[PDB]
Amino acid sequence: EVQLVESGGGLVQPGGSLRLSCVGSGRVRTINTAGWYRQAPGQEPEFLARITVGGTTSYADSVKGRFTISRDLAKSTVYLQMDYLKPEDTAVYYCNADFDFGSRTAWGQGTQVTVSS
Ligand SMILES: CCOP(=S)(OCC)Oc1cnc2ccccc2n1
Repeated sequence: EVQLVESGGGLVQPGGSLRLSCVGSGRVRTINTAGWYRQAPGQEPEFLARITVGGTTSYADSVKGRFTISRDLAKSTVYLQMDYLKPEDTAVYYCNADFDFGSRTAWGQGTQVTVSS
């Protein structure tokens, strides 16, 4: 059993920046990969980034050069550094973790990011 808790969203102006946290608890030593997803109003959830235990990162075209995913194994936390923020980045951001040799998956509760004014 792995649980994920998110924090760090909020309201920011276009051009601002935010860091989102994804704190994992439970059998975190079985986690294989972690990823960040977002769900815009009225849209399917969308893959954003992915990171392995070793630190290899993968990104979608929509956030390449603007968002950064990292992980701190000492704290069981995965971060999403959201920079160069556009109004189109307004969404609920979700983190996930694949564990037990990628057989199971856990999701965070989501955190709202609003880019306005
Ligand atoms: C949401 C938290 O994700 P992370 S930092 O994994 C990102 C891939 O979880 C952890 C934490 N400790 C670990 C120790 C050994 C092996 C894997 C671990 N994964």
